[PDB]
Amino acid sequence: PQVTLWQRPLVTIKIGGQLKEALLDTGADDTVLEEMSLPGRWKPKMIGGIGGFIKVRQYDQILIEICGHKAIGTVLVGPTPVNIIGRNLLTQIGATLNF
Amino acid sequence: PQVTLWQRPLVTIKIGGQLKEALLDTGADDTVLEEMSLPGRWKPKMIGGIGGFIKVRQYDQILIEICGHKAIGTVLVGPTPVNIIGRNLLTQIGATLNF
Ligand SMILES: N#CN=C1N(Cc2ccc(CO)cc2)[C@H](Cc2ccccc2)[C@H](O)[C@@H](O)[C@@H](Cc2ccccc2)N1Cc1ccc(CO)cc1
Repeated sequence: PQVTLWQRPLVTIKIGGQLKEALLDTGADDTVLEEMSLPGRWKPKMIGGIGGFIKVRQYDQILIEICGHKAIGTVLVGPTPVNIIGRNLLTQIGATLNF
Repeated sequence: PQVTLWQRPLVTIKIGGQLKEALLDTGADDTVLEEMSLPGRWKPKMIGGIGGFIKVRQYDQILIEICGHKAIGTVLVGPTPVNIIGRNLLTQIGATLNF
C-alpha cells in the first residue's frame, strides 16, 4: 500500500494476541508501544524524546503482525501517547520513503 | 528519490539562507527545527511529546527548500535534539510511504 501523508499513517497491528493501531514513523529508530501486557522477560531503558526522557521496558524477540506482515524484534513499552513503529520494524516490513 | 530505512532518512534543507540537515518524519504532524536565527515574527506555542513538553515559536509562510523542492509553511522553532520535517511539509514535496 502506497500511503500518502495527508492523514497520519496508521496501521493495524497485532501483538501478544492484542489488536492495536500504530503509527508508521520513519523518524523513530525503535518501536515504542503504549503500556501493554506482555509475557516476558524485559530490560529497562530510558530514551530520548521531545521533550524529555521516558523509562521504557525492553522486550526482544517480539512477534508483530503489521498490516498483514509478520516481523520479530525489539519493542519498548512505555508511557507513550501513541503507538510508534520505528525503523527497526519498518526495514523488515520492506517499507520505503518516496519523494 | 527512494529511501530505504536501514539508516536515518536525513536530508539537506536550506532555510533562511542557512543549510541544515533534517529528519523526514512520517510520524510528525508538524515541522520542528532546533533553535536558529529566523527573521520575522512568531507566535508562542506548545507541542506535546513523550514524557514532556517543549514551548516553541511558531513561524508561518516560511520558505523551505528540501532536497531541490521548495515548500512554504509553518515551521516551529524550538529546543529539539533534531530538526524534523513533518507531514505538513512532506505533503508538499509529495512524499509517499510505501510498504
Ligand atoms: N515528542 C516526542 N517524541 C517524538 N516525536 C516528536 C514530535 C512529536 C509531536 C509533534 C507535533 O505534535 C512533533 C514532533 C514524535 C513522536 C510522537 C508523534 C506524535 C505525537 C506524540 C509523539 C515523532 O513521531 C517520533 O518519530 C520521534 C521524533 C524524535 C526523534 C529523535 C529525537 C527526538 C525526537 N519522537 C521521539 C522518539 C524517538 C525514538 C523512538 C524510538 O527509538 C521513538 C520516539
